[PDB]
Amino acid sequence: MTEEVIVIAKWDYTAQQDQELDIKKNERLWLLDDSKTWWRVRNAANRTGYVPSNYVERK
Repeated sequence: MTEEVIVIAKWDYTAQQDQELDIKKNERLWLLDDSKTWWRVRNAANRTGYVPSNYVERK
């Protein structure tokens, strides 16, 4: 079973692909995998995708 990581974005980031999800400056995202350069995340909209949101801090 994969472990989920709870983090909060500090700056707005735009998805680099159509399968990824856009985030905001103060938007909380649900990470699924941070081992890869690209991180998989989930949103309150029930959508999930891989976004290398380097502009996010763990909390």
